[PDB]
Amino acid sequence: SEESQAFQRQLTALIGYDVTDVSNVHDDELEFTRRGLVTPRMAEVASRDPKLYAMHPWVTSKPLPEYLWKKIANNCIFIVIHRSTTSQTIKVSPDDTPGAILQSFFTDFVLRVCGRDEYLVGETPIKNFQWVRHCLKNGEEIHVVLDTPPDPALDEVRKEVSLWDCDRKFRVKIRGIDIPVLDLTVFVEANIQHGQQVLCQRRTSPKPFTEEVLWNVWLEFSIKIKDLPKGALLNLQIYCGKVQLLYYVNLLLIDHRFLLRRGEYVLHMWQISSFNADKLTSATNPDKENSMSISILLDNPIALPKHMPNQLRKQLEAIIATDPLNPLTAEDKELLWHFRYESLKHPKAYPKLFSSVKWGQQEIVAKTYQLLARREVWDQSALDVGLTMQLLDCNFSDENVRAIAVQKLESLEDDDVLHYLLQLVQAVKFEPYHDSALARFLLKRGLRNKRIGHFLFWFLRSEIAQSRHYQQRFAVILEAYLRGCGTAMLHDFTQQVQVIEMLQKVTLDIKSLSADVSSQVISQLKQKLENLQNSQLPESFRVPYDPGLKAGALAIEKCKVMASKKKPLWLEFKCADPTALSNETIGIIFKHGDDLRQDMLILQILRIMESIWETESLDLCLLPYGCISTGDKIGMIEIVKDATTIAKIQQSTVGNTGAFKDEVLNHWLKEKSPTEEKFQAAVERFVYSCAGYCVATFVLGIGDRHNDNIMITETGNLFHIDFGHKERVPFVLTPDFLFVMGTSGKKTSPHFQKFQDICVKAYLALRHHTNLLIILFSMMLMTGMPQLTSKEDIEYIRDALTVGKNEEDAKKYFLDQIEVCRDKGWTVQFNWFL
Ligand SMILES: COc1ccc(Nc2ncc(CN3CCN(S(C)(=O)=O)CC3)cc2-c2nc(C)nc(N)n2)cn1
Repeated sequence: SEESQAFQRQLTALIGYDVTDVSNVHDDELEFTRRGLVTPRMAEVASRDPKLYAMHPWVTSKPLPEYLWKKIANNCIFIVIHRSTTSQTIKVSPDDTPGAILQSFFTDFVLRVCGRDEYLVGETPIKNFQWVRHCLKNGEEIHVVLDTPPDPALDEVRKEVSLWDCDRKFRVKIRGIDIPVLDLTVFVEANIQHGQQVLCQRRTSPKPFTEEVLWNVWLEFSIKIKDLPKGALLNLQIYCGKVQLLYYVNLLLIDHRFLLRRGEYVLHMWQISSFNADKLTSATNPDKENSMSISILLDNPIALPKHMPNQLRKQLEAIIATDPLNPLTAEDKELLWHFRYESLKHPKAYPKLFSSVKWGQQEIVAKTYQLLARREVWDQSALDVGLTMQLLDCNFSDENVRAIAVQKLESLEDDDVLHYLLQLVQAVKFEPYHDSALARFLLKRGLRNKRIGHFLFWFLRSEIAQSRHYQQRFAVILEAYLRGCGTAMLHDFTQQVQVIEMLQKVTLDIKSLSADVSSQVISQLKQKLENLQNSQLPESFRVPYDPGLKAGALAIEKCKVMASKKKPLWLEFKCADPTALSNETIGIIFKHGDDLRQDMLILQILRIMESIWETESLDLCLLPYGCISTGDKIGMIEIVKDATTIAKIQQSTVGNTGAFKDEVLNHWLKEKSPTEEKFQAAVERFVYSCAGYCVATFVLGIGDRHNDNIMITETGNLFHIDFGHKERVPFVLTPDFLFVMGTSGKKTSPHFQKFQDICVKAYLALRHHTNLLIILFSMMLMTGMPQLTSKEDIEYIRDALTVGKNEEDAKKYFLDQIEVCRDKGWTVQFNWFL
């Protein structure tokens, strides 16, 4: 109907890509994927409890850490409950279920966290609600309101010849290449591929490079048609010449219906700007009028069916015992495959084991599926995310192998999904087909949970906007999601897209008026911001990086354009919630010109490090602020309240010179403390903050930073910013940081001795997750950071995390690192000036 068509116009606007479109396809896969996702969509929409879905109790089921236990008033917490305005505080024990606390009060209505769309409902103890764990973390009082539970009717949705019996060698005709606009010899290269593994390869003869080049030649491969494994790609590449890769493109050999690929294809190609997610894509270049294209012929009803010695033991164990960046040699691979069944008893052998399979060999693949048919130990094992992630990366392309990882993901609690969601979304870039267990998993987990679903939207939306390589796929996943989240959430997303689009318009305009930063330009900002205040910016919108917060009208006076050379918008909003117990504005930086996905990744890895540290009862008070990529080169950043940079603290005392002074920071910290209890706690928070950032930035290899890119709160919380962008330094430990701790150049201190004692505990704790961090780091680089995609860059983290080396020796490596920051002093900061 037409009702279905205005709604399609709406979905398209929410995604920021026209799904129904067919200008950039060469088959029906994306359309097949839309239909195939209807079932998982509906099966989740129908089965989800409408009551718990409307209130999304953000609950964890982890042990409440040792650091938050011994910060309690004897198994009792104070919850302040609010009627109209006035309130009654109630004593409550960590085990008191929410519905039972209502009985404790009444001596149906629901509890909603004052100021937020966050509910304390369902059958979990209150110590298992993240909001509560946050209040304790930041030593604060749990304020809640007696509210009427939201109507689940708002969540309602608008109801809508066998291949193995073929011994032919694989051939492909290269008709030629056409380039609209342009002397050096050119050739086409053709690969049969599975993952990264090039199974078989063929070049053509080099011809003179002109607007059109024709070959009309058959390329016979040595691989047989029956040996082609599902997921196999034809990778066509074009070099010229000591040569250079110019354009590349890919084609699935076995399509989504299990059929061998036949007929004519006129594929549009991508240009090189090297492990890249993009280099694996089944998508062809949309830019018809500017791009190179290859023309090919396939002629081969062909569908695929659906079917020890002590030293060796030691050699095998040592192979299982290595990191995921250690290259397996031929001896290793031949050993793993032979001792296949021993290797299946060890969950950690799996990544290595399935990297030992020869996929260009039908009967070996068959044997591998028999091996998966008998995977009892894997199916029973206690889930490791690091092992699971390893099997969803680029090294694996077999749908069944990848499906054993997704299987393990099914058992993740919703809280743990949010922790890994970003990388899981990125992991979709390694799936051969648009419809996969993983896609379905994300699809349903987002549909089951309003929070996961919120972030899924922005994660996918972000990729759709700044990746031609995967927009089509993600777009199909997002449409499938939005068709299930419900009119309630669809309307939230709408307002949010409305706001960021309006803001971008203002940003683009203001950027043009500048060159440094004027003050009359700020008047033109405040001008156009008022122009939007009535028509037609919606009263209130959810904050993309913090979906609990509803932001209302702008604080126009407080809005400015930043001193940066990409002119970000410093913005502040009223909180739209009348029940909000404060008057603090919501501070958002709105930035155009940088692709923020990179900052997203680092900050997410930072949250992972936190949760890792929670398992070891540590807490290092990092500030991984909100950061959402919302469009093509636009996003928003959470402004951390009461925070100034290190550089500005120097730029104010010493002056705009550069002759830095040690004392300045401690004095700065003292001028901001009401008591000595509030100064030492502030110094204490600096002891962790700094130690947290020191460790983390060193492992990630982003430690060496300009001191204007490090900020501090007035409560002692140090934190790095702007992960967007000669002799070296590991991290940033300056004589002013060391002053706060006590040291004066070459001494020790009551706190400094604790600094190293917290750093090492932190460094070694991350080291217990070497595998996970390695795979996170690599996926970060492969899917999010194309500027640094060499093997040299990934092998940094092997050195940084000191693989193989035992604990005590690695401790000494880290202690040496701190003792390089002592040696270097200020020669780091100083050198940036010119
Ligand atoms: C990835 O892009 C960005 C951009 C900005 C930030 N954050 C900040 N960047 C710079 C500053 C320093 N700033 C200089 C300009 N002046 S001015 C006169 O133009 O208003 C304000 C202070 C601060 C931040 C920043 N970042 C966060 C996350 N919080 C806070 N409080 N501050 C992080 N990432």
